[PDB]
Amino acid sequence: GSMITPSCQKGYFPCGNLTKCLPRAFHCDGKDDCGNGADEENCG
Ligand SMILES: [Ca+2]
Repeated sequence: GSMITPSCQKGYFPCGNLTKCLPRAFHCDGKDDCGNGADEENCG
């Protein structure tokens, strides 16, 4: 049993597993926003 949850609010979202939070505009901007390989998703 493993039910992990995020640690961010509003349009912002947690950097996958990291403790970083990206803006809502991150949604398909043009390039990486996090740097770990998580925010890249949600854009193909
Ligand atoms: Ca991105």
